[PDB]
Amino acid sequence: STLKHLAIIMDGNGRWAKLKNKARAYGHKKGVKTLKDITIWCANHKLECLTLYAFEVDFLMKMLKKYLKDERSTYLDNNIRFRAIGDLEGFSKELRDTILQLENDTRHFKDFTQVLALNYGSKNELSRAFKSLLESPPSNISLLESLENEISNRLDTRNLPEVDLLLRTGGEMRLSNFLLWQSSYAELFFTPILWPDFTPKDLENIISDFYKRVR
Amino acid sequence: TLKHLAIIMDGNGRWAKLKNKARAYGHKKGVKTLKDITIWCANHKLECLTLYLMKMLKKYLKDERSTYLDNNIRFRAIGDLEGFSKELRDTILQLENDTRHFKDFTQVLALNYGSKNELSRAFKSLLESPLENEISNRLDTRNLPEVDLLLRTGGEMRLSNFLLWQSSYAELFFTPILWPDFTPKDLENIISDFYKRVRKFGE
Repeated sequence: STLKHLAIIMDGNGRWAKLKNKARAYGHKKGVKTLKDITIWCANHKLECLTLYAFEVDFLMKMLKKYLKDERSTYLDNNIRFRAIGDLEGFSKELRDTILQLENDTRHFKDFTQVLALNYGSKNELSRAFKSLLESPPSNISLLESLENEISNRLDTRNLPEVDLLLRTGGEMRLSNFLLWQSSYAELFFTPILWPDFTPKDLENIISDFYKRVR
Repeated sequence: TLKHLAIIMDGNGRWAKLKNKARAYGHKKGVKTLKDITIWCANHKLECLTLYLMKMLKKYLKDERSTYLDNNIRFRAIGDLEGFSKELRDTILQLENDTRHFKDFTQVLALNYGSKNELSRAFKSLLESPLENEISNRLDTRNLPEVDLLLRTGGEMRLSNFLLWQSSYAELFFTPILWPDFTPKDLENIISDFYKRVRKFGE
C-alpha cells in the first residue's frame, strides 16, 4: 500500500560462508536463491518494485550472463519485469546484449519490477545523468531554474517510484553509494542477519515494522 | 579518522509537547544543545560539524555571533539562501565573513537546505559553465571533507534529503534521544561506537 518500492543491499554472503568455513562461491550461490525467493515473494505480495544491489572481471561478467540466461525463465513464469541499472557501458557486448534482451522480453509486465544494480554507483549514476543533460538538454532548458525533475528523469531509475524502504542486511550501517537520490526519504532498516540466511519471514517482520513507523 | 560529523537535530517540538511547554521553549533548549555540541566538536578537533521561524534564526545569529568569535569557530551556511530575506541573507553572509579566518574547525548550518536542490544548483552551474569531482566541487560543501558519521536524533530513521551525496559512505547512527535532551556525553558514547565499528570491519 504505502510500500511500493523496496530496495535491498544484500550484504553478508562471503561472510556467511566463512562462519561455515567455506569458499566465497558457496556463499554467493546461496545468496542467489534468497534473491529468487525474496523477489518471488515480493511479486506475490503486490510490491511494485524491488531493487537489489547486485554489485578476472571478464569472468564475473561470464557468470552474470549465465546467471541471467539461466533464470530468464523465472521472470516470465512469475510475471516479473526486468531492469538493470548501473554503468552498463563497462560491460562485454555479450553481457550488455543479454541484459538489453531480458529487458526487451519482459518489458511487458507492468505490475511488479525487479531491478538489478550492476556495476552500479550512485555518484556515477548522477554523473551520467548530468552528462545526459549536457549532451542532450531539454529543449526548454533555457526557461528552467530548478532541475530536480530533469535529473530524476535522466537517472537509470527514471519512471520507477522513489524508494520507500531501504534495507541493508549483514550488520553494517552505511548506504554505500546506493540509490542516494532515490532513497532521500526512505525508511531505513538494518539487520545483522546475513543475506544467505534472510527469509521471506524476516522480510515480513521488517515490513510489519515499516507500517508501524508509518504512523 | 572522524573528521566530519553531520547531525539531523530532531525532537524539539515533540520534547516541548511532552513537557507541556511552548515550542519556543523546546527551540531555546535545542539551541543550547547545538551550542554545547558545537564547542565539544571543536575541542575534540573535528574538522567540520554540519547541522540540519526566521525569527529565531536572526536572533540566534545575532546573540551567538560572539560565541563563534570567542571559540575559533568558522561559520558556514549551506542551502538555498536566495529563499531568504535581504536582511537574513545578509546576516548569514556577514557571520561567515566575520569568522572566515578561523581555519581549524567549521560549524556548518544547513538553512533552507535539501540535497536534491543542492545537486540541482550544482548541475545548473556546470551546465551553464562546463565528473564526480567537478560536481563535488560545485556543491555547497565544496571545501569540506566527506561526511564520516551522519547521526539522526529524535527517533526517526530516514535521511530526509540531507547530505545524500556527501554521506555516500558515512557510518549511520540513530538515537531516540530528543534533541533538547541530547548531551555531549551521549555524543561521546556514539563516537566510541563509531571507532568500534571502524575496528570491526577490518577485523
